[PDB]
Amino acid sequence: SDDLSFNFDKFVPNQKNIIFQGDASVSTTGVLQVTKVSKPTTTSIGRALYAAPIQIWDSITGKVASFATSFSFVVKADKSDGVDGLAFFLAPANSQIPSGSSAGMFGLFSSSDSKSSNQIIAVEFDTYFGKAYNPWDPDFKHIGIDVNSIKSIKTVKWDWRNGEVADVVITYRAPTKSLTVCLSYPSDGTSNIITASVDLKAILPEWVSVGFSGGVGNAAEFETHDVLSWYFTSNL
Amino acid sequence: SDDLSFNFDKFVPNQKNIIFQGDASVSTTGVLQVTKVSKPTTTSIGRALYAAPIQIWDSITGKVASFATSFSFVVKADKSDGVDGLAFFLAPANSQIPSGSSAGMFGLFSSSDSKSSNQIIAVEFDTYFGKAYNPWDPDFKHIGIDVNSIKSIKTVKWDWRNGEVADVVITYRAPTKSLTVCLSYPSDGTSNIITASVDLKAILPEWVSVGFSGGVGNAAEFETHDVLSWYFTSNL
Amino acid sequence: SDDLSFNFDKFVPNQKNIIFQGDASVSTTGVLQVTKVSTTTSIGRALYAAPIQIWDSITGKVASFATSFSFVVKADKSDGVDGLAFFLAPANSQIPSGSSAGMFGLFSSSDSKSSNQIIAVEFDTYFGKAYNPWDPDFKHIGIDVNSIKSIKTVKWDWRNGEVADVVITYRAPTKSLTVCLSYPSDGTSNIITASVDLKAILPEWVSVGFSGGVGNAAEFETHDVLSWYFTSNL
Amino acid sequence: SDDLSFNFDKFVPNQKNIIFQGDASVSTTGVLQVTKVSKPTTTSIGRALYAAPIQIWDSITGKVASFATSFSFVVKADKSDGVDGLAFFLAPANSQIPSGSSAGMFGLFSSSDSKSSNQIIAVEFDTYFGKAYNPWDPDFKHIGIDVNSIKSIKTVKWDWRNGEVADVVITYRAPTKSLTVCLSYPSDGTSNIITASVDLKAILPEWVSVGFSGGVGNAAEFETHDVLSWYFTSNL
Ligand SMILES: C[C@@H]1O[C@@H](O[C@H]2[C@H](O[C@H]3[C@H](O)[C@@H](O)[C@H](O)O[C@@H]3CO)O[C@H](CO)[C@H](O)[C@@H]2O)[C@@H](O)[C@H](O)[C@@H]1O
Ligand SMILES: C[C@@H]1O[C@@H](O[C@@H]2[C@@H](O)[C@@H](O)[C@@H](CO)O[C@H]2O)[C@@H](O)[C@H](O)[C@@H]1O
Ligand SMILES: C[C@@H]1O[C@@H](O[C@@H]2[C@@H](O)[C@@H](O)[C@@H](CO)O[C@H]2O)[C@@H](O)[C@H](O)[C@@H]1O
Ligand SMILES: C[C@@H]1O[C@@H](O[C@@H]2[C@@H](O)[C@@H](O)[C@@H](CO)O[C@H]2O)[C@@H](O)[C@H](O)[C@@H]1O
Ligand SMILES: *[C@@H]1O[C@H](CO)[C@@H](O)[C@H](O)[C@H]1NC(C)=O
Ligand SMILES: *[C@@H]1O[C@H](CO)[C@@H](O)[C@H](O)[C@H]1NC(C)=O
Ligand SMILES: *[C@@H]1O[C@H](CO)[C@@H](O)[C@H](O)[C@H]1NC(C)=O
Ligand SMILES: *[C@@H]1O[C@H](CO)[C@@H](O)[C@H](O)[C@H]1NC(C)=O
Ligand SMILES: [Ca+2]
Ligand SMILES: [Ca+2]
Ligand SMILES: [Ca+2]
Ligand SMILES: [Ca+2]
Ligand SMILES: [Mn+2]
Ligand SMILES: [Mn+2]
Ligand SMILES: [Mn+2]
Ligand SMILES: [Mn+2]
Repeated sequence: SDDLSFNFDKFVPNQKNIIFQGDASVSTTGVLQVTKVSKPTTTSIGRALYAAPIQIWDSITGKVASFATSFSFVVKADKSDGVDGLAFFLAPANSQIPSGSSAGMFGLFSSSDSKSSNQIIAVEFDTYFGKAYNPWDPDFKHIGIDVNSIKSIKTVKWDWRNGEVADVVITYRAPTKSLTVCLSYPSDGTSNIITASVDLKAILPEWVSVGFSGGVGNAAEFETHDVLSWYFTSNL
Repeated sequence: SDDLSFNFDKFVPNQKNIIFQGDASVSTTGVLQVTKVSKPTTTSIGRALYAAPIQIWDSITGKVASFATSFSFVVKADKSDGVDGLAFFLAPANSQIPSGSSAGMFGLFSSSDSKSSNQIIAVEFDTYFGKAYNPWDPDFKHIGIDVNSIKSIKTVKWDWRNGEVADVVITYRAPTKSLTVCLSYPSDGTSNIITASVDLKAILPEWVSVGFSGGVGNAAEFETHDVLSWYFTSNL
Repeated sequence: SDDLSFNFDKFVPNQKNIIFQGDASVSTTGVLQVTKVSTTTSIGRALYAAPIQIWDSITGKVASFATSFSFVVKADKSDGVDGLAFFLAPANSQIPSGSSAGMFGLFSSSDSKSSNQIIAVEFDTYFGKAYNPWDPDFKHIGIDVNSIKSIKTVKWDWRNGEVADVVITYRAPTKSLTVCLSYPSDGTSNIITASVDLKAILPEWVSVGFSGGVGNAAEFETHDVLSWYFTSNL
Repeated sequence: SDDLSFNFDKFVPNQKNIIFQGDASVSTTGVLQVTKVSKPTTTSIGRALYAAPIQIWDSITGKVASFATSFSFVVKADKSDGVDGLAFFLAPANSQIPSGSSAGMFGLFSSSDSKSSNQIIAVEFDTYFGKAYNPWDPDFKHIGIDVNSIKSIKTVKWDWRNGEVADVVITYRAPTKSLTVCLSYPSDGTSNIITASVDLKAILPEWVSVGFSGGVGNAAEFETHDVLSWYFTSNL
């Protein structure tokens, strides 16, 4: 069959096949809280990666992997608004959180540049877009395809629903270098979609680590970044 | 594993696990032409079903199946416009083309009513919306969720691209009765999405047949309705 | 992914994706009784409703497949007839005219006709010389290729009324067909492997399923399959 | 789908999703040599584990995982005989090679006892059975089910073929606690099978690591322990 395919219908406290970085952890209710949710709400950054690296492309053959992923998340804000967002990403194998990372950078970037050495490809669900602190962002909550920079190469208005569960399907078809993000809220039928061209071979190393990351930059505008389930499959 | 899952990366002439109805057939290039394509263009209606029925729900247990499907199609018009459209549908097991079916009805309906006995659920990619002959349609090319009637319960502007390949992902999550249609053109990054609530148990019989259908109502405004690949999986 | 893969954890009465031939049917308990249980002589076959492309003439590719199923053969006395079989036959094949129960509804005769185009794995319970002269001197598992006279057999340590788990794999690149049988009840296991070139025996499109028979109503036994997993890939 | 399922049709030098212990490594031909092969030949012990732990049972629900694995290996001896053997095993998550491990213990055991704390379940393909050094073994090359001890709870004559490729299928059906080992040589049709009852819940921790191990106890009776491919899937 395919090179790899795993599925988590629920998460268990201290799941040993998930690497936790930052404030990420799984509650006793079986939900992955990439961002810390506590009594006195605090600033936070967290990342959760699947324990084993994945071969996204082969230097011997030239083959590039096609992958698909599905997951359901909830972002619940106390007030009508929150910060900072959630992201699904592919990074160099067993990558660590960059030194001096902002919550608005989702623990994925050291700065706001477009360094080729970053080697990150992420799909952000950006809830904060204030010009004062996030000048790169557009003027609304968005879904964005990030390639080596927090300044998305393509964005789309994200009709975020507070506290509602969202179903996301992300597919990457290697032969056409097409990355599609399918988001929908079964609650009221709201749907957002976005597609972009990305050549994984040109951006990522042979072996990568996949996972989620997120952050809360200001404790006063707190919101959760909980992923409920996660399906993933790749194939060379 | 799952109750069923099949994949066709290409089609072969006279594929024996696909039932051909009407003018449907697969060319020597390995593409399923649900709608007949010929030098002297003609009116046409065709349907192609997977040879084996699928249990979409169980009366014993009450369980409803969740399914997902993926396929890539091309609709190439000679002029700047064409008719009539393509559709992915679920119909009663080993269903036959209704007597007196219009091309604008995609060979799925005998009339324009909303008869409960129809027992059809389809996702249409409607290219013709003229009021004279298709009064039920909206004022633009659309993607529509059809439930027992050609008058879609929900539609969305379909930014059709002539001759370009479109990638479609359709998921139905039984627990939330959520049907999502994800369409994208890797060519220029155009994407369309739509979601609706549908209770399969209330509309379809226990055993159904899945497939594609399409039609060309007027030979003068000819266009192709070719599906290139097809992945499908369901599970109770 | 793979060209095809289906799984039945239980069967439903009148399952519409299974073609029933002969006396085959599924009881209300959700078990596929390929052989009629009531008492009487019987022959039955059950095929998955859709044909499977076992090899491609364009590319030359041959499919590799694997199947898993659990069955029970319960005899009233200490012995029964006739057996059960998993087979691959020409697409939407029908039961041959004048078929014996000892032929499992797969063969018109006892020859080795190239035109038969059948490949089956038999779980033969009857081996009497009077009627089944081709069989060995014991209950066996046999790989059948175009003939009821197996090309290779193995003593089958059958357990009356006990559930058996079978795993059959065919690895196209080595033309290796392996049959893995085991009884979780007491740990009894039987295994057999043979070389078979599907391309040389079967047509491009085939139908897979089970068949079985009861040749003598006095030595009755059931031929019930409980579950069935199957996957193939070109 | 299932909790996990991966497949390696070939191995790449320094595969990052395989943890190498001891002398294990993958040659440039793409084969996993769990046991070191070099000229001159030397004593050796090696283990290769899939990089991510697997949840074999759940303490919350009580569920036990069913799994299946398939792999092809070759054991090529210089003379007519070799030592010591190969083994597929399940051990505590991210387990390390026990201190003072013999090659005849396959790098899985510190001693020859039956300590409950070992928490190992392995399927050995034992090529050496000499009484002088391996008194626990039977009087022939065998396949054995090991549970917390190198003294197999059940064995079977293994009709080993020098240099020939063997196909192995191992299935564990949780509901019946049935572990079956299916071995066959496509070369001449030789087949060996063995089944035993094992309760994973009673022997292994919730999270385990799966892989292969093997050893060469005496360089003078050298043989290879190469695995060519590996498929694995588990499900709770
Ligand atoms: C002590 C014993 O060691 C292994 O047994 C292997 C045996 O190793 C001997 C070796 O033959 C001898 O020259 C040396 O002096 O002592 C070693 C062990 O002390 O060699 C044979 C081949 O001739 C096999 O490889 C034996 O497996 C180990 O496997 C035993 O478990 C035990 O610890
Ligand atoms: C200096 C910046 O700090 C953070 O910016 C925060 C925003 O993301 C948001 O949380 C607002 C809410 O009012 O507070 C800001 O402090 C980082 O996210 C950003 O990247 C800069 O480092
Ligand atoms: C009476 C109607 O006939 C057909 O309508 C056609 C359209 O679908 C389209 O092909 C246009 C192109 O100019 O021609 C129409 O005749 C049916 O499709 C429709 O359902 C009505 O029966
Ligand atoms: C007349 C014969 O009937 C079947 O043979 C039976 C055997 O299979 C076995 O059941 C014995 C047990 O005594 O009874 C036989 O009747 C056919 O298989 C055979 O070909 C004959 O037609
Ligand atoms: C960003 O992270 C990398 C971590 O390796 C580091 O090299 C770089 O110095 C960091 N940025 C800053 C501003 O230090
Ligand atoms: C519409 O189609 C169904 C096909 O089964 C048929 O019963 C009905 O008679 C058809 N309508 C007309 C007007 O015949
Ligand atoms: C055997 O079966 C085939 C069925 O097509 C038939 O052609 C043949 O005549 C049958 N044998 C006899 C003796 O009739
Ligand atoms: C066996 O291995 C473990 C490794 O952690 C160790 O605790 C134990 O001491 C070893 N046995 C001997 C005899 O040292
Ligand atoms: Ca932001
Ligand atoms: Ca229309
Ligand atoms: Ca017989
Ligand atoms: Ca030994
Ligand atoms: Mn952004
Ligand atoms: Mn319409
Ligand atoms: Mn026989
Ligand atoms: Mn041993």
